[PDB]
Amino acid sequence: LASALMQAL
Ligand SMILES: *C(=O)c1ccc(-c2ccc(C(=O)OCC)cn2)nc1
Ligand SMILES: *NNC(=O)c1ccc(-c2ccc(C(N)=O)cn2)nc1
Ligand SMILES: Cc1ccc(C)cc1
Ligand SMILES: Cc1cccc(C)c1
Ligand SMILES: Cc1cccc(C)c1
Ligand SMILES: Cc1ccccc1C
Repeated sequence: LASALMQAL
């Protein structure tokens, strides 16, 4: 999950 969001950065 964290990665799914952090892809933005
Ligand atoms: C959420 O974006 C998220 C959570 C966890 C993972 C993930 C990817 C790969 C592994 C892995 O290779 O585990 C080997 C023990 C674990 N967790 N991706 C995305
Ligand atoms: N928000 N994330 C990024 O902007 C981002 C772009 C690209 C990468 C990355 C990481 C690792 C590799 C590699 N070939 O091992 C390539 N590109 N990380 C973050
Ligand atoms: C965990 C996280 C991912 C993306 C942004 C833009 C901020 C925090
Ligand atoms: C969406 C996404 C983020 C990070 C890494 C992978 C393979 C996919
Ligand atoms: C998918 C991803 C982007 C930026 C930083 C991290 C740790 C993960
Ligand atoms: C599985 C994974 C997730 C996020 C960043 C790098 C890697 C190897």
